[PDB]
Parts: sequence; structure tokens; C-alpha cells
Amino acid sequence: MMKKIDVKILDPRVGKEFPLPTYATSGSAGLDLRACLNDAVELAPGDTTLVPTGLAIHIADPSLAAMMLPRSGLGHKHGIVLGNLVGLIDSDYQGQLMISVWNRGQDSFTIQPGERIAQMIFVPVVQAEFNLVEDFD
Amino acid sequence: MMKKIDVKILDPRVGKEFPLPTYATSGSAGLDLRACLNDAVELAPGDTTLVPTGLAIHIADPSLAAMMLPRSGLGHKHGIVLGNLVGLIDSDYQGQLMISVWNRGQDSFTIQPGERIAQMIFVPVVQAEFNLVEDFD
Amino acid sequence: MMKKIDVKILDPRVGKEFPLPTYATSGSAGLDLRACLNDAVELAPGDTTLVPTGLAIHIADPSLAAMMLPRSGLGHKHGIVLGNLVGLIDSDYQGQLMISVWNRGQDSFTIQPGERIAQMIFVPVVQAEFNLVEDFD
Ligand SMILES: O=c1ccn([C@H]2C[C@H](O)[C@@H](COP(=O)(O)OP(=O)(O)O)O2)c(=O)[nH]1
Ligand SMILES: O=c1ccn([C@H]2C[C@H](O)[C@@H](COP(=O)(O)OP(=O)(O)O)O2)c(=O)[nH]1
Ligand SMILES: O=c1ccn([C@H]2C[C@H](O)[C@@H](COP(=O)(O)OP(=O)(O)O)O2)c(=O)[nH]1
Ligand SMILES: [Mn+2]
Ligand SMILES: [Mn+2]
Ligand SMILES: [Mn+2]
Repeated sequence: MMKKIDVKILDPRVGKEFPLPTYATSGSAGLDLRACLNDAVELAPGDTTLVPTGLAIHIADPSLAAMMLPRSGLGHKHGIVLGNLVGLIDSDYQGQLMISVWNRGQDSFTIQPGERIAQMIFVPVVQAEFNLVEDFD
Repeated sequence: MMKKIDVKILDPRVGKEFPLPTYATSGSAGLDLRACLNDAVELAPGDTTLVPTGLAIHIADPSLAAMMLPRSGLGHKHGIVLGNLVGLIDSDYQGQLMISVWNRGQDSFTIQPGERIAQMIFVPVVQAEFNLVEDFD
Repeated sequence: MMKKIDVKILDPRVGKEFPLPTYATSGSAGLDLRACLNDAVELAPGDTTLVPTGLAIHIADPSLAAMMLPRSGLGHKHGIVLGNLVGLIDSDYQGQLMISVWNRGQDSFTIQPGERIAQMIFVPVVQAEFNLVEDFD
């Protein structure tokens, strides 16, 4: 299923030196996000750093949300994951997309400008309205 | 997309002193869950505690599930996340909704009664039936 | 919602000594995955190990993905979760399903052959096409 989503480029290297996120194959669930940094960031074991993407999206449709996830290789092999575990992006959010990068392992790790450091999926979401009851059926 | 979902209030402060979960905007993907506690809980670095919500839901439709996630600020800034990382809520689950709160950071943290300590999204889910094959197409 | 999904058995114990994953109830969101191991694996606090399932799936429909998650009991009570936090499975992936198991707690843990060590959900996904804009609406 396909959806056009408005994107605003906030840093002029995004789409040039730091490519825009894209899906590898027609069958990929997620796209890789890149670190928009001026210089490398050394991330010590146990530490968290906030990494900019240099872009904003506007999903706009309240039936859709995005979820940011670690990359599998980085998480398994290097312990490079997300400080909020999963990043939930609201349909009405229009600020810069930010990545909370957390080193959950035992070795220091260099976050390089342009590196594919996390990934993101778009999933349908349902807004609940609670119906108070005394007992369930 | 909208869905009415049956809720049973298990603690009489829920909906009064401890407001029921609600979506901030029409475009919010998730709603914030509150700690239903008699007194604050001090959570040391590395530790896990089980936090009640004082409510039960019954999703009932097997095409829907909920996922509990950390809040982004708490996770990034304070290392306050979930001990099971993501909490998966089945459509036929009718028990109290519980939150496994884990301090993944280096500073002790006070969990206060009524605090918005996690969030929850409802997503469509598909039940797979496995079809055994010798080779894929 | 239901979907037949092609599965290839890679280890002849899968479907015999190590049962194939199944949903507990008609209302379960996820199914439990089992460790396909010759012998137990002792996993020390802080450590990560790669656990085979002995099977491959081919989702095939680009409108669907799977997400691997910790089990709630294992994560909350034992600190046995996933090294990549959430495992994202692409529709065009045809390799062995692997589980990155991470001990985030303080006690060593024995991973036994056949144990239900994680769970997996199938969710619809949307592929985004970015539409560059100067300003949002
Ligand atoms: O827990 C996991 C996560 C992923 N995979 C497989 C399926 C997926 O399609 C592929 C690639 O995953 P990724 O998140 O794109 O990882 P990366 O880009 O590091 O290779 O690895 C697994 O077997 N288990
Ligand atoms: O990894 C993340 C998570 C969130 N956000 C943005 C989008 C989201 O709509 C907003 C708020 O997220 P939240 O989970 O509601 O956080 P909290 O209530 O702490 O502000 O922050 C990001 O840029 N990156
Ligand atoms: O954060 C969570 C996760 C789960 N549950 C409830 C709802 C779910 O339907 C049930 C079982 O969850 P599970 O992941 O299947 O756990 P396990 O097999 O260890 O019991 O526990 C919660 O209240 N909170
Ligand atoms: Mn990848
Ligand atoms: Mn919020
Ligand atoms: Mn279970």
C-alpha cells in the first residue's frame, strides 16, 4: 500500500551529501534514516545522544503513524539502539524528525555523518473511544 | 479510523484523581497511560517495577491489538522505558493493564501517582496460517 | 484478518521436537517463537546471543510485515529481551528467521532448546513516497 507524504528539507545536505531515506526493494517494510551531523559523535557505553535527520515529515492522515526502530545489525552486533526503544511519530507532528541513539552495549561507537543509524515504518493506527462498562461480554 | 473499546474501571480514582487515558489531538497516534499508585515508587538505575493502571480493556476484535511503548521524553531524557520493551495486548485479554517500568539509565527516578509514564497505540493485526513448502517462489 | 504464509522448515526437529509457532487463542495478536538449539545456551547479564528458529518464512505481500517482540514475562521478570529491541521482517525476506536475545538484567539465564523465547505479530505496512514541499499545510 502506498502513500505520498509531504517532507520539508531542513538542512541543505539532505538529498545531496546525506541522501533522502529510500526503500531498498519493493518488498522492504522500512526505510533507513541517516544521521545529519557536522562531525562524528563518539557514543560511550551506556550513553544517549540526540541525532538530527535534517528533515521534517507531515503524515497528515490520522489513520497512519510511523514507528522508528533500531537497525538489526547495529542493535545485535554493536548494541546501537534507541533511547526511547521505539519512536512513535504522530500524524500531526511537523517538527524535525529526531533519533534518540543509545549505546546499550560495552564498546564505544562512532556515529558518522550520513550513516544509516535507524529505520522507520508507516503503519495504520486506530484511535480508541473508551466505552465504560461494569462487566465484559 | 475509530473504534469503541469497552473499559472496566478497577480503581475508583481512575476517571477522577487519575484521569482516564485520552488522545491530545485528533492527529495523535497514541494515548498516555497513568500510574495508579497509592504513593510514589523510587526506581533505582537498572531496576524494574510493575505499575498498575487501575483499568482493564477488552479490545474484542481479533483484527486489532494494542502496543504499549515508552514515552519519548522519559526514555530519551531519563532512561525510563519498559522492561518488556514493547507491551503487546491481545484482543481477548480482559485483565488489568499493567506497565513494566524499567530504568535503563544511571539516575534514580521517582514514579509519581497519576504520572503519564507510558503510551499505547491500537494497530490492526493479521493472524498467519503457515503453509509448508519445499521451496519459495 | 487471516493470511496464509509460506514457511520452509530448515531443521527437521521443527514441527516435531520443537513445535511450529501457533496462536494460543483465536484472539491472540502474536505467536511464540522457539529456540532451535542443540544444547542450552547460558546467557550472562549484559550479553547478546543469536538464536536460530530452524525456519524461514516468505510473507511475499509488500502490504504486510512482521515484528518480533520480547515475551512479557521473560522481559519483565527475567530481563530476557531482544538485542535489536524489535525485529522487523520484510515481505521479501526469505532467509532463516533469527532472534537476537539480550539479557538486560542482573541474573544469568539459561536458554533451553524448544523454549518459547520471543513472539511475533504480522501488521499491515504502508510504503511512503516523499513529496518535497517548501511549507506544510
Ligand atoms: O530480529 C530480526 C530482525 C531481522 N531479521 C531478518 C529479517 C529482515 O528482513 C532482515 C534485515 O533486517 P534489518 O532490520 O533491515 O537489518 P539490517 O539493515 O542491519 O541488516 O533480517 C531477522 O531474522 N530477525
Ligand atoms: O524517536 C522519536 C519519537 C518522537 N519524535 C517526535 C514525533 C512525535 O510526534 C513527538 C512526540 O513524541 P512522544 O512519544 O509523544 O513524546 P513525549 O510525550 O515525551 O513528548 O516527537 C521524534 O522526532 N523521534
Ligand atoms: O506490557 C504489558 C504486556 C502484556 N500485558 C498483558 C496483555 C497481554 O495480552 C498479556 C500477555 O502478554 P504476553 O506478551 O503474551 O506475555 P507472556 O506470554 O509472558 O505471558 O499480558 C500487559 O498488561 N502489559
Ligand atoms: Mn536493513
Ligand atoms: Mn506525547
Ligand atoms: Mn504470551
